[PDB]
Amino acid sequence: YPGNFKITSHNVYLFSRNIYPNWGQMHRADLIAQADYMKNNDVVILNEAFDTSASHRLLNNLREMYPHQTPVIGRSKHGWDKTEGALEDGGVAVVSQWPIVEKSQHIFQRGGGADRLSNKGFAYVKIMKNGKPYHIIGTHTQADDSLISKDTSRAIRAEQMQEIQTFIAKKNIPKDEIIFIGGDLNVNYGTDEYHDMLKLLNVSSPANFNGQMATWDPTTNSMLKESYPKAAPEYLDYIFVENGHARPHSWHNKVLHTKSPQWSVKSWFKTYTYQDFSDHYPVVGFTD
Repeated sequence: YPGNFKITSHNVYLFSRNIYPNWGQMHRADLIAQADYMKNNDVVILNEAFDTSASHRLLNNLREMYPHQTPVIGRSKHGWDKTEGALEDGGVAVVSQWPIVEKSQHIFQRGGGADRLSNKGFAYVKIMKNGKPYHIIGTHTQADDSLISKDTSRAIRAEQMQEIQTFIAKKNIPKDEIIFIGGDLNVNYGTDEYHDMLKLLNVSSPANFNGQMATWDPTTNSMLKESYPKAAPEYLDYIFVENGHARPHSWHNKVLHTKSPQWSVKSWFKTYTYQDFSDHYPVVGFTD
């Protein structure tokens, strides 16, 4: 204990097809669920599963491997043990090959810019694996927005990180049980804000961490080459172990740069062809 526990987190970039109809959402819901990186996990955390149909499709495709699932947060009170804490849901779901004995959602109380149009938050699950409990918080926090200052987006993320810690404190989870916190934290590795995030979530950097990677990379990602070709690569997606609770000897993160099969979309008269599952790369968290 925790043993050979493995979590993959992927911000899958499934925006509303009503607003962004031509980004391959329905097809990528198949490609992602068929990909090797989605196999052999204990738990999978999804982010940006916003589009109603594509997200339903993806979660459905994932049922074979991961039958125990939460709803996407911020849709309604249905399918949750508890709800606490907008054109759109929060885009976060958690799926498991292991039974879920508790699941609740918490919608963030602060938000800024375009993020105010979505019920962003976090999902909490308690799963049982072979007689042993595992606690997983999946989340997707406030982004930097052109129309809000970086001080403002930093403050909002700091408040949202506190929402997570307040929930964990209130939960009174036994210290001999492990808590994971993962998803797109929207804090770039190795910055002052990264330092502070460690304190606010009460976590440490995974072992032998390689930050030279980028989980959001316009220099390599075919979808970002189109939309943000000039932006600097960032490292934004993490899976952490909480420090006040049980820990493995070794906890690691690895960014997976795997390309998807080629896929194409049309907009007006023109064909656009891509080879990525999402604009973010998936991250795998594992004990050594």
